[PDB]
Amino acid sequence: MVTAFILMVTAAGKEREVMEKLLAMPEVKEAYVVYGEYDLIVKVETDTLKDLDQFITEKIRKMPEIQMTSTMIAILEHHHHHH
Amino acid sequence: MVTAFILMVTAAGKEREVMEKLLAMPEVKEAYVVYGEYDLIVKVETDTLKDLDQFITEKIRKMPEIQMTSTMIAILEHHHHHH
Ligand SMILES: [K+]
Ligand SMILES: [K+]
Repeated sequence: MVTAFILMVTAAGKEREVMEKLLAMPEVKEAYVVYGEYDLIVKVETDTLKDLDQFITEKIRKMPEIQMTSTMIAILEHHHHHH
Repeated sequence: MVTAFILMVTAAGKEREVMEKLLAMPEVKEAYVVYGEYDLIVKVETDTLKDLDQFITEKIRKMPEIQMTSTMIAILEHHHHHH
């Protein structure tokens, strides 16, 4: 599984809008509007790296309200070499 | 209760050592080794902001392996209207 924590800057006044639009997506497990250097921190989980890159490409990158991002990934695979 | 995510830059090779020392702390609820702008992400809950401030500037300094932190205070999250 791949977990991504994405820090985001949004357009002014669109923080909650972005938070809820993201939470309506199945891949988004948690989301927080925050006070700090960024406006939100969002937790995403996908089965594969391919799934995460597709999620970012079709969802995140096509939401004009999201203006800046910083992505962090944790890959948790207990059998990465089991093929 | 205050909820926050502390993003950390750590010296290389000390992530898990620090992660385990962090997870053992009562304030620390979740910790993840990650790849990206930061090396470690930790979710903390404290009674007050003053407590969070002391954790960030005093407790974290007990681990010099942690070189930089940026903290995001949650002001809205996924339990809004959903609790
Ligand atoms: K969701
Ligand atoms: K703990």
